[PDB]
Parts: sequence; structure tokens; C-alpha cells
Amino acid sequence: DKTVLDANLDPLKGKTIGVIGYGNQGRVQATIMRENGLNVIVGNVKDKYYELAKKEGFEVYEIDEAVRRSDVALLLIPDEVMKEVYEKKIAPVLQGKKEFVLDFASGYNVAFGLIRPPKSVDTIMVAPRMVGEGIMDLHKQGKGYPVLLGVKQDASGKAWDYAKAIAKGIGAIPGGIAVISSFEEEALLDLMSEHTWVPILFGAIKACYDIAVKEYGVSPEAALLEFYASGELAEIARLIAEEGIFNQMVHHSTTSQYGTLTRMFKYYDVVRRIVENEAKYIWDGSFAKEWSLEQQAGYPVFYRLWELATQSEMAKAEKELYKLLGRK
Amino acid sequence: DKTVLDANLDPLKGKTIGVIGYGNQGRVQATIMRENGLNVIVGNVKDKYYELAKKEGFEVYEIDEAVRRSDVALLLIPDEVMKEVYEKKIAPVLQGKKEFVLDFASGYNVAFGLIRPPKSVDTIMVAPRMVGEGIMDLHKQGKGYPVLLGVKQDASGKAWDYAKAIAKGIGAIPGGIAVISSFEEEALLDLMSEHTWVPILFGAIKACYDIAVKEYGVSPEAALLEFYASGELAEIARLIAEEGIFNQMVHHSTTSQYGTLTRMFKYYDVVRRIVENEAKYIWDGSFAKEWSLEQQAGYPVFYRLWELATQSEMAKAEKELYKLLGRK
Amino acid sequence: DKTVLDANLDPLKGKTIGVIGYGNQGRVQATIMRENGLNVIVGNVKDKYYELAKKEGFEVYEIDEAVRRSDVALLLIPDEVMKEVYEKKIAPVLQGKKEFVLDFASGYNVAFGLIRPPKSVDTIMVAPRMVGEGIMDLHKQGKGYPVLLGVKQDASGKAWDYAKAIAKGIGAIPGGIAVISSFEEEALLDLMSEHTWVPILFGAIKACYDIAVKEYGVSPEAALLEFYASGELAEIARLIAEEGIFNQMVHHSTTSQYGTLTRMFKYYDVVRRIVENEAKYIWDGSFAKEWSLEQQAGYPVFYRLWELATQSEMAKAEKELYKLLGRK
Amino acid sequence: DKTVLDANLDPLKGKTIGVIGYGNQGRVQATIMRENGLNVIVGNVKDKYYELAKKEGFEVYEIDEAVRRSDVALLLIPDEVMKEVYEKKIAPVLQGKKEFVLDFASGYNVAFGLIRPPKSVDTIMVAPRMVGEGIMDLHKQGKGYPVLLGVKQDASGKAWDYAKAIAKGIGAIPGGIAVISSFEEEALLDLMSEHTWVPILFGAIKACYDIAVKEYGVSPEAALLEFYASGELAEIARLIAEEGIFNQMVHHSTTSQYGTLTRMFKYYDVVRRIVENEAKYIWDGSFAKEWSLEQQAGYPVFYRLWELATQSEMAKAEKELYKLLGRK
Ligand SMILES: [Mg+2]
Ligand SMILES: [Mg+2]
Ligand SMILES: [Mg+2]
Ligand SMILES: [Mg+2]
Repeated sequence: DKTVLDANLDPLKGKTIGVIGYGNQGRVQATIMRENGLNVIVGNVKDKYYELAKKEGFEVYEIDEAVRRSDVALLLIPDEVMKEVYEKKIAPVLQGKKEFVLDFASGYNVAFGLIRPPKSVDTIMVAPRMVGEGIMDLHKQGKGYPVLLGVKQDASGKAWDYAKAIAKGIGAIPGGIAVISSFEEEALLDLMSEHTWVPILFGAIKACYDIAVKEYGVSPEAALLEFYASGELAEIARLIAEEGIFNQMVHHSTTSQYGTLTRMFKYYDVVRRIVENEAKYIWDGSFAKEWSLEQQAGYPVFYRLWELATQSEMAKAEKELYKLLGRK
Repeated sequence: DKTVLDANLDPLKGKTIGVIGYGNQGRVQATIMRENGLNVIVGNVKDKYYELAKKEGFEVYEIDEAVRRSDVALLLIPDEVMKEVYEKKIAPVLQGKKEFVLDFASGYNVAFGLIRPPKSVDTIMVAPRMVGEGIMDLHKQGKGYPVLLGVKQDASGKAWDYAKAIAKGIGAIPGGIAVISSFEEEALLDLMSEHTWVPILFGAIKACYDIAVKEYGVSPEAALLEFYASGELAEIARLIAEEGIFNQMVHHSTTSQYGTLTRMFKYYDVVRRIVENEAKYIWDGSFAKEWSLEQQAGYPVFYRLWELATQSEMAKAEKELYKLLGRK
Repeated sequence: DKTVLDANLDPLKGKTIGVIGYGNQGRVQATIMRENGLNVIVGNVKDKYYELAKKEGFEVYEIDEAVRRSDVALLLIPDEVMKEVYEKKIAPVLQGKKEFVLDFASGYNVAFGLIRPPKSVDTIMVAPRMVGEGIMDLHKQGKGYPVLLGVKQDASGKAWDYAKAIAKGIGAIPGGIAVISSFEEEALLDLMSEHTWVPILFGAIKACYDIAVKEYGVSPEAALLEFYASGELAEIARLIAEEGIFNQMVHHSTTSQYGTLTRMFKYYDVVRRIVENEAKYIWDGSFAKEWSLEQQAGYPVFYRLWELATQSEMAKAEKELYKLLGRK
Repeated sequence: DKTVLDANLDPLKGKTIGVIGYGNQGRVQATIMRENGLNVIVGNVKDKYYELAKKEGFEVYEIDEAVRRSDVALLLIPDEVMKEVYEKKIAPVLQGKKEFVLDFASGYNVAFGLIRPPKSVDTIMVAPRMVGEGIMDLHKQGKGYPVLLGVKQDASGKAWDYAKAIAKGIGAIPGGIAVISSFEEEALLDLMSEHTWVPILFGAIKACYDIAVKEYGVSPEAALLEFYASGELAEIARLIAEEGIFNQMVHHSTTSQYGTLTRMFKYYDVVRRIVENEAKYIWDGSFAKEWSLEQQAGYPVFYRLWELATQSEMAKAEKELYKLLGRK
């Protein structure tokens, strides 16, 4: 199969590396690769993070100074401000380079054309699939972890080797794995999840609550206990990842199995058409445009929805309960 | 009827003219009217074009400078950057004028309100209907060529006279003609063509290819030969422009005539509905809004579509083929 | 893999050939193989053409006489009269043959069963993709040109060799190419083009005109200048055939590209449905029946439509105009 | 204006006329114009009509012979056999003529392209609006009567004069009138009547009968008395033709007027849609195709319908009844 389990690490010995940002991700990658025998420098503005990184032993600079010194760079910062930074400070120095390597953690700002670097550069991609904290909690066992690879522009044929060397330098492999894919094939995923089943689930829960209350005379303090106020859900999401998704149900009763399976094979089509519509809306690039426009307006909708959701009925009752049970 | 065939040229003798931009159009217009007995000056930024115009015997200044010296101006540049230019350099120098004449080549940035000059100015329109190159290939025979005229604001009653004088000064008349119309009546046209039959044609071709392949087991190397890989279309367009649209078919076989006529009179309503929808969407001004917003966003959709189209199935086969026939 | 570029030519040395018809095709196809070192004889009715072919150095006989002498034949005449000819003069003289070869230029009269020759005959197909005139303009460069091959009935296992030898004998190869296919896979093509995008295009243009006029108060003398009275379509088709279909647009503006691409990916479904319907209506053979019937009636619909189309407002306006521009 | 009431008659004095057919129409026009000072000859096959026509004082020849002698001709025969006749006997004798005039009584076989004479000929139309018998019953009062005129092909600028002279030579004017129109504007009419209200009326009557019987227990021997077995209808049509269509109702009772007017303004749209569909089906020429094909088959549908209609229930009841009232 395409999968990869280990590779070399030499192309990054003899060069310097410039890490951008020192948030959750930037901190981890940086340290782990300082351990693997690499020269590392950071680029960031003088703020809280700035003091935190040097303090761990690093020689911290500002951003564009960390690039003139480097032949490689890691742009580990959010996808909402990464654009502006690339045009003001980076773009000129980048133009004034000969052979560079530029890395990302997400393909949003690239796959959709919001960033179009030159052809004198080797562009790559490296995307983990961990929340960011447990990654360290696992590396201390020598464990690896999974990632996604990809490339958009190679001018030396060495892009894949560079990417594998990177994935190795961060403890992801050996021990874990790394897949080959494109940028689109990662943004598509990181969005669909945030668009199809999370909101569907939330709305289904809210609807169960509303119906149980306003049509069957049920107490608000009860529904919550069953639906999500109890950690039964976590128990499900756990056995899912460990024992499997379907084999998980073997631990529950037969009635639950029957109802679940029937109603699952019964509603599979609606969710399918929904997912189709959303994925199509994304593939073309409308959602990026929508989000950028909303940014250009002042996040009005965001405000009103963040209001409505909290000022709903379920949220209030949840408040009294969580208080009554000590839950903060 | 409305049509005009020739008029005077005296109102432009005794004045100066400022031609903005020395691209395809501006170059031609200036080169021509330098011959009809007129003094001409250019305004443009110092780049490739700047060296070319002066090289041809012109005196080249900066844009704002070329206006202080002029009582007339030709704003021959794309409709995508004209706004900022007009707002920064022109607007003040124009406020500091007494009686001016401003000319365009399209009505997009005006008809839709993206430009609202003062009332101390005569605003006009002159729109050819040629690709830009053949205009020279024809003037060398002394021929004329067709144009569209219009006016948005006149404060001296001489606007139409100025417009006719201009159309004469560029060799369009006599020999060709000139029509009277508005700005809307030109943008509407220059858009509808780009919105109704070009894309319908392209999609129909693509669909014929896809169907022929994926449902009848046909070779990709064949369909192209019939549909567009052969220059049969060029002959059709030529006979259209020269002999007539319908009379053209007299040269083809009876079977083709029958099929074409029937299937045309059969599928006329659908395209009519489509065209109605699009023209209505334009008349109000939504398309301009959409385009300006996409500009403000970063042309994501443009990028993704330019990607999909090329990464299609037909394009790859056409690429394999063009290489095979020797076609570059 | 599939395509062919050159082959042998020996099977046609030691044999005679009988060319039927001396119209456009028969004229070119004959001279070239006469040059390539082949004995050639023509069969045609004694009329204008009859004098032309012999005048060029040929020995002209009558059709039935040209077959008794030949072991091979080329039936290069329209698909509307071929049936009677084959049924009256050819079939009788053909029963008393032993090893014959029969060639065509189209598969209409065969693929649809309107002709069912015997089994002692080798039936083949050769279909160029050129207007018929430029083919000779190109052969003088030693060039080749495209063709489609196919077979319906082989009683000697040598049919493909004969077809390749033929294609080589008319200058199409080497220099050009030749594809292997069936009769259907050519009739389907030569029809769909005449059924799907040509009439859709014509109707869309007509509708654009009608709408622009009768709902926005536009002048008839103007719309034409934009839509087709200018040869912009010719430039589009030329760039299509030469550089590519989509890459063609790079020479246009950005607004045009955006509108075109959007409206193309927006309507792809409707035309797909249309094309499906038409291709299905053909595959089964209904259109052939329709056309064979209309002939038995007197071409009434043909007449009425040829009338309506010409007596439309657009045609009258184009007539008033083409006069005004000197166009005959 | 737009109408004619009288005109000259000299262009037809000094010439001969060939009247084809001696049926109801031809007999009348011939007998008449033999009185207005014209030399007349007939062409027809030797049968009853031939003997009758030569008995009435004419000199009779054979059709083809009657044309060599004439410079004008009247083709007064049905529209179902005219084609073969024109193609066999007339066309050959007509190619060798110099300046001819050809007249019709209906535009069916022409307007639809089933006949396409040469260009050295003057083609015209003259269509009365009478059953054929009463025309003589009226002429003997010196009256005129209505006609329709038209032209398809004039090569001498004299057709209209010829047409008026003809309309005069038959006593239709003065006393009557003559209208200007085309061939289409005559066949369209002569068909619509036979397609829209005649069959609608018949079906409505049949339906009233069926409903009255099979849902309200009525006697078959009664309904007929009311619906059409009584001549009440004839009076309505007579008053229509004489006093007017709506003023007619003044003689009936109020209740009738109210119901009629209401249900008339209530059902106007449906019949309008029907008529639109039918007129459109005609204008293009599909009905002619249909009829010619049915002719080419054996008139099966005609037979089956002539059977069904007569073998209905209403017909059997009317047969039992008419016998009971002495009606043959
Ligand atoms: Mg995310
Ligand atoms: Mg344009
Ligand atoms: Mg063809
Ligand atoms: Mg009739």
C-alpha cells in the first residue's frame, strides 16, 4: 500500500530550520525535533509565547529574521491570520531566495488559492491527526502517531524525501505511519467533519429534548441525564476507537442493537444527500469565500448565533443542573 | 435610421488629447489618430509599454500629468483596475478643471455606478466590435469598422458631436458605421455573450464527449476528431459572418439541415428561459456585486474551477492528442 | 496500443480499383492514389462530372461496367441516393463475384440495415474528418490527416490490411493517423454534432437577440454586431483547434473567464439530459426511419422550416445589414 | 382600404383558358365565364364528366393537349390526386412554355411544398367560400360572392391584375368582394374549421347523450329530439349568418342567454389552448405528413373509425328513430 512506516533523516542534517509560532503545535514539533539532533530557531512576536520558548533553551527571534537564516520553514499558526503575515514579511524575503522549502499543517489557505507562492520553492504539507496534547503524552513512550503528507509544487524532486524526513524528525514515525495525499484531500476532511455529523448530532439532541418536553410533559431535569448529562457517550466513543465501531455494540443489549441497526439502515439516504450537497459546496470553494466575506463584515451572524444557542431553553436548564452537581 | 456613416472632425482640432494606457487598444487608437491630423500625448506607468509608445514617436508622461495638459482624455485600460486609478490620481485633477470630456471603451464601471464623476464634465462612450488586432489589418486597406456610441452626462450639448468626431478620428468612419445607444445597452451585450451561448456550447460539447465514452464504449481519440479537434467549426463561423447564418447550411447535406432545424425549433424555449434569467440577473446589477466580492476575497472559486476544468477527463486526452498530431 | 500510423500497401498492387462518383471526395481520393502508383477507373453517369474526371486523364465508364472490371470499389456518393443505385445496378453484377471488397465513407446506410450485402464480400469503412477541400491543400505538403476505420463483414481475414492499405494510398498516412472503430461509432458521431450543440447554439443566439430587442428596447443594428456579425467566433474556434479549448480563454479577460466557467458548470446537467435523449433516440434507429419517411412525403416540414427561419426578424435585419457593409 | 370590389377584364381577352376537371367547381366557373366573353377549353379524362362537359357545348380535349393550346390554366380538382397528375402530364408539357399562368382553388398542395413549379410561371390563388351548388343559385340574381386571393411566384408583375380579372370573369365581382392573403392563410383556415369546433361539437353532443342515458335513466328516443334530431340548430346558424352571432340570442329566452354567456366566458381558455396546439401543429406542416403517410398505408385508421362511429349506440338509436319518422 501507499503507507509509509519509516524513512531517512539525513537531508535535514547540515541545514537550519525556522519554526513559526510557538502555540500548541509549534511548541511540540520544535522540542521533539530539537531532541532528534537538529538546529532550530523560532520566529514570533514579542509576547507571552516569546518568553516561553527561549526559556526552554531556544534562540528566539522575530519572524522575517528567522527566514534569512533558514533554508526551511514551518508555518504553524492559525489559518485566519496566516495570509496577511505571508504577504507583508515573508513574500519579499522569499522572493530574495534561491532554493527554499515551505511547510504547512493545513491546506485551507493554499488549496483554495489564497496563497500562490513562486515556482522557485518546494511546497509541502504535513498534517497530524491528534488534538495536540496527547502527542507529547505518547512520544515519551517512543510511540509514533499518524500524519498526512502532500505536495503542491516541487522544483528539485526531493519534496517527498524532505516530507518523510520531517515526519521522522517529529517522532510521528517510526512507530506511527504517514499517508500520501493532496492538500484538498485534507481540507475536505477537516471541514466535512465540522459540517455533517457534529451539527447533525447536536441538532438531533436538541430536538429530542424539545420534543420530550413540549409534547409529553417531561421534566427538564431528567432528559439531560439520559441524553448527554451522563458520560455514557464517552464510553461509546472510547470502545469505538479501541474495539471497533460495530463490534462495540456487542456489549449493549439486544434491543438497543436492533433499534440502532434498523433506524440506521433506514435513514442512510437523507444523510447521504446532505453530505453530497455539503462536499460539493466545498470542492468548488464557496465556503472559503463565505467565511472570508463574513470576516470582512464583522462576524455579525457568528454573534447572533452564539447568542441564540446560549439563550436557548436547554442551555439554561443545563446551567442549573451543572451547578447542582458541582460541575463548573 | 439611427445609423451614422460620416461626420465632422473640427471640434478636436485646436485641442489636445490624453490617451491613457498603451495596450492593444490605446496603441492602435493613438497610432491612427496621430495620422488624421491631431496632437496626441500618452499617460502610463514606466514599464514595458512605456518604452514602446515613446519609441513610436510619442511624448510619454505620467497619468495625472497627461491630464493637466489635456481638455480631453481616453481611458483605455481594463475594467478591473480603472476604479482605483480614477479615484486616486484623476478625481482631484478633474475637480480642478473647468470643462472636460471623458471617454471610455466600456460601460461596466459606469453603468453600474462604480464611477460617478462630477457634473462639470461631458461623459461619452465609444465601443468597437473588433478583437483589436484585425482593426489594423483592416485600416491598412482604408476600411472603416463598426462602433457603438452613447452618453451619460452632457453639460454643453456638444457631446454627440465630440463622439462622432472621435469615431472619425480613429478610422472607424467613413467606411464603417456607428450606432447610438446607452452604456447599459453595451455592457448587457458584452456580458450576455459571455454568459449564455459560450458556456452552453462548451458544456454541450463536454457532455457529448462524456456520454459517447461512458455509455457506448467509444475511443477518446475519436470523439475529439469529430467534435472540435477538427477545424470544421471555423468554416461554419466564417460562412456565418460572410454569407449568413442560415444560408450557410445550404452547403451542407439535407440530413444535417433537417436535424438541425428540427432540434433547434424544438429546444428554443429552454434557452430562452435561461437567457431571460441571466439578463434579468444582470440588468439589476447583481453580477457586478458578485464579481467585486470575489475580487475582495482572493479569487478562490476562479482557482478551483480553473483546476477542475484542466484536470477533467477530456483535457488529458486532448493533451495526449495535440502532442501526437504535432500541434503545439 | 490502439492507434495506427502506417502499414503496408502491397495488397493493392496487381488489382484494379473502381471509384464511384467524381464529386468533392471522389475527385481528391482518386488523384492521390493515382499518384501513389495505382490503376484507377471511374464509374459515374454521363454529365458534367463525367467530362471532368476523364479530362484529368482518367478512363471513365458507366457504373455497372466499372465493377465487372474491378475487384475493389469505393462508393463515394451521398447517403440519400446510394440505396437505389446499390439495389438496381450493383447488386445484380455483384452476385456473380467471388472475392470482392466494398468501401464506404459513412455508415448510415449500413449500420441501420438499409443495405445488407452478401457474405462472399469483404465490407469495410474509411471516414475522413475534413471538409474535403483542405485535404488536397495539405497533401501537397506530404501531410497526412485523420480517418476512422471499421469493418462489418470479413470473409478473408484480410479486411483490416485492405483498409490500412487504402488509408495509406490516399495520403492520410503516414503523417496522419487512423483509428479503429465500427460503423455505429461514426454515424452516431456525425449525427450528434448535427443534433445537440449546433442547434442549441443557433437557438441561444436567436433567443439572445429576441430578448435584447423586445424587453430592453435595443436596436436591431447593434445586437448583431456583438453576437455573430463579428468574426470573434472564428477566432475562438481557431484558438480552440490550435492551442486548446480551455487554455484558449487565457487570452481573454478575467471577468469573461469567471462568468463562462460559472455558467458552464451551472448548466452542464440540462444539456447532458438533452444529449442522452438524442443519442438514445439514435442508437435504436428511430431517426433513420423518420428521415426515410419524410422523403416519401415530399419534404413538407423541411419546406415550412426553411421558410420560417428566413422570414424571422433576425434574418431580415441581417439582410438589411450585410448589404450595408458590402457583404454579399 | 385593403379590399377590392371590381377591376378590369381585358388581360384575359386575346388569350385562351384551359379548365381542368368538370366537377362541381370547374363546371360552374366554366359555364359562367363562357358568358362573360371568353373562349374556354376543357381538359379531363373520357368519362361521365367528359360527356357532360362536351354536351353542354364545350370542346373537350385530353389534359396534356389542353395545355399546349393554352396560356392559362385552372387546376380545379381534389387535393388528393393533383400531385401525380401535375408530375406526369403537366410538368413535361410545361417546361417548354415561355410565359404561363397557373391557378388553384386551394393552397394545400403548394403551401406545404408538395408542388414546386418553375420560375418562368405565374402562380396565383383564387378560393371561393361557397358549397359550389348555391353559387349558381346566386349568380342568376346577378349577385357576386366572396373569394380569397394570393400569389406565390410572379415573373411579370401582372399576377394581381390576372387574379382580379379571373375573379371578375366568374361573376364573383362586382356584387361580391375579394380579399388579399397568401396560400398559407387559406389552408390554415380551411383546416382549422375541420379540426377545432366541428369535432368538439360532435363530441360534446355524443357526451351529453351518453351521460343523460347512463347516469340519469333517460330514454334514448328522447335525448335525440332535444339535441339534434330537431332542426332547432339550423335556425341558430341561419340567424347567425343573417342577423349576427350574438344579436341572434335576443330571440331566445333570458335563462338561455344567461347560461350560455356564463358558460361561454367560463370555458374560453381550454378551447383557446386546444386551438393553439392544433394551429401550431399545422403551421409547421406535420398534418400534411401524417395524411400523406396514412395514404401510403391503406387508410386503416380511417376505416376503423368509420366503423366505431357508426357502430356506436347513438347511431343505432338514431337509425331506429329516423325510420320511425319516415326520414330516409
Ligand atoms: Mg480544524
Ligand atoms: Mg469583454
Ligand atoms: Mg455529415
Ligand atoms: Mg375543404
